[PDB]
Amino acid sequence: QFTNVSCTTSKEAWSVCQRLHNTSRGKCMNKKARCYS
Repeated sequence: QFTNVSCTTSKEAWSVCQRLHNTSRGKCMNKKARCYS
């Protein structure tokens, strides 16, 4: 239940946490998208 996209800013990839699962809690690391439901 994790994503493997590319992220830099923790606001960018919040429509990736929505469309995959059904949440709006998400932060990313150094280089990749993660989700925090």
